[PDB]
Amino acid sequence: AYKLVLIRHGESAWNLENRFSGWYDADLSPAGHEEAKRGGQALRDAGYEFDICFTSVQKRAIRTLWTVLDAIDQMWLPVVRTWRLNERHYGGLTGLNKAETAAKHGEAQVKIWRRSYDVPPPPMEPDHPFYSNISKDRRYADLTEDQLPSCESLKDTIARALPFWNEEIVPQIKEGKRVLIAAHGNSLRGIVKHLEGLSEEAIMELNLPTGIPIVYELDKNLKPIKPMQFL
Amino acid sequence: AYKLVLIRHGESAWNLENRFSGWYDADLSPAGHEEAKRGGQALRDAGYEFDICFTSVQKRAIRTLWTVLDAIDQMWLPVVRTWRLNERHYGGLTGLNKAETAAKHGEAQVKIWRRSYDVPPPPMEPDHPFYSNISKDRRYADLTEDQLPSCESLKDTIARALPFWNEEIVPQIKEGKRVLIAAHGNSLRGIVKHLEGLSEEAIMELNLPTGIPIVYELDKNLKPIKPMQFL
Ligand SMILES: *S(=O)(=O)c1cccc(S(=O)(=O)Nc2cc(C3=CCCC3)ccc2C(=O)OC)c1
Ligand SMILES: *S(=O)(=O)c1cccc(S(=O)(=O)Nc2cc(C3=CCCC3)ccc2C(=O)OC)c1
Ligand SMILES: [Cl-]
Repeated sequence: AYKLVLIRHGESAWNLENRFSGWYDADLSPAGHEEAKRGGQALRDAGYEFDICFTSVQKRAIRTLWTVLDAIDQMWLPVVRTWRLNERHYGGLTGLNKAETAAKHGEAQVKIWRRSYDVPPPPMEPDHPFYSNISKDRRYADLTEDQLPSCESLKDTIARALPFWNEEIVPQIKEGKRVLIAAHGNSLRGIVKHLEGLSEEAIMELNLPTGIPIVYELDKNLKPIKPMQFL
Repeated sequence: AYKLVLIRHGESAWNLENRFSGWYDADLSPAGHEEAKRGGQALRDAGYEFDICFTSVQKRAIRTLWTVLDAIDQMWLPVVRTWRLNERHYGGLTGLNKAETAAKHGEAQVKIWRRSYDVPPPPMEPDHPFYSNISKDRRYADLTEDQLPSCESLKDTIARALPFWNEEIVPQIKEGKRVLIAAHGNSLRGIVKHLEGLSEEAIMELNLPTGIPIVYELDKNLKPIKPMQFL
């Protein structure tokens, strides 16, 4: 029955500095752009077609989608952007590199934050160097005070992604529309967890490849009939 | 006063081949892409901010928009695509150059089609080389038999563009959303004609520059308080 394709964007400008990006609107790096080109070419070679695309409000996912649509000659497709598909919000860690994070927060907290499904990093406070840049960005002006995160656990990220999946994407799939979702590793983890009924342990061990189309075949109940395949 | 900005795309691949494009989905030329970059930088330098963008389903306009959004750091804006902002459908002239057009159709008809507001070019028939490429493109699959043009006069083009202006663009302007329209000379002519109440001869004498932001200041009735100005 249904065919669904996911793609995770590749490397960003702040990956080049080993800095936590989260909601900071870092562009794709040159390598990340190349990855998006390769994924688009793989979809082209296999003859994939879509009817609607979903992405975040972060340019590294948007640019990945743009690159894929260019490659498959489907630049005319409707595109829907939502903050709900944004990368996980890395709170006060935003902008820090690994050494600054270890020095400021210590080895024990970092290990907990890294391995935990439901413990968030510290909040991004108003004196944070990127607070004005992110929390006062006008693209989030329509979020409620409670919807705008100061930080997110993976559980938090999944919890604000799945309402968009249920309310906006699932109805498209059930109408037979061929959906492409270009987003971020942690927002895509929420969709995979829901589709496959994966455990918290399993989803935290799932590292979706970047720039590689992830293909699902779904039955009438949107249940996968086979494991995810990589193009 | 509301601020509305229009931009017309620049040179296409088929401009360099001196071929009538119409609904053929020709990409920008490199020079047309650079034009869009300069228009984007002019908007950047003037500090322009938008809230929603409209474009056609033709990549030469979509790419112009993409380039402007990149230049002004507003890739996160919602984008709506519609066939109703497409270039005029040049019918059977699609793909021909000036000499082939004159030979097949004669100087008298060419003069009429070029200076006329309401006489369409010949229809694109099912044996036309680009018939399947345009008329059976699935991006138009939702148009009714009656809506799918085989050709368009300027009057026809304006007649299917202004319903989109009223259906989707006017409601945004009324809510105070700052609109950017990236489209084609003849579909933008429909908006200019409507806004300033120009005659058929005036709109046909008006040549909108490519790559130059065109700025309207509109009163509460969406009526221009002064004529369009170039940035
Ligand atoms: S996230 O998926 O967008 C992201 C960004 C940057 C690095 C990583 S990592 O590969 O998982 N390494 C890592 C993650 C963390 C986390 C704290 C909050 C949640 C995740 C801490 C430390 C490290 C690291 O590698 O230590 C040196 C994931
Ligand atoms: S149109 O605005 O997209 C377009 C494309 C290419 C060339 C022109 S032109 O400069 O106006 N010359 C031209 C136009 C036409 C038309 C037939 C249908 C509507 C317009 C016919 C002939 C010529 C030409 O210059 O013949 C010498 C516009
Ligand atoms: Cl877009």
